[PDB]
Amino acid sequence: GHMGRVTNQLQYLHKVVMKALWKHQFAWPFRQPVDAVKLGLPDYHKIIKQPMDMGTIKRRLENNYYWAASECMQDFNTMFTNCYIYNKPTDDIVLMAQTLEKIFLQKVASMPQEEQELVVT
Ligand SMILES: Cc1noc(C)c1-c1cc(C(N)=O)c2c(c1)c1ccc(C(=O)N3C[C@@H](C)O[C@@H](C)C3)cc1n2CC1CC1
Repeated sequence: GHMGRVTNQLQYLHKVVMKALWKHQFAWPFRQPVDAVKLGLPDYHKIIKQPMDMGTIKRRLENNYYWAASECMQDFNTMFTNCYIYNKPTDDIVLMAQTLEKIFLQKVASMPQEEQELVVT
């Protein structure tokens, strides 16, 4: 019971935002879902109810899964927040998320302000 589309903001999130974040030095733990068995975190899925990662976001952008840019921005917010709330403040993963979230926020500030659907053939 869901469908997506191509908007100017969603295209910006794919072509500008995801391009800057995907290739970053600190992106590698965020490129695929948190593997709690590999990491030895048996409480992860008890605490985190909505896991999210950049690989899922990228795939969703490529397959036009989102109806609006706000849904994609929520996925980014969830991914960063999951990381901060679950982990210890002294874990380096926290600083890696902080570095990427700062880039994310700056790019969102430069996004075209009004959401419009595009005709993409
Ligand atoms: C994100 C995130 N939020 O909370 C946590 C915890 C995470 C989060 C998520 C993942 C994941 N996606 O499963 C994850 C890590 C942290 C993580 C930390 C360290 C190492 C590690 O020790 N390495 C790998 C490095 C390439 O080389 C070293 C030599 C050894 C692997 C890790 N992975 C595995 C991923 C590479 C596939």
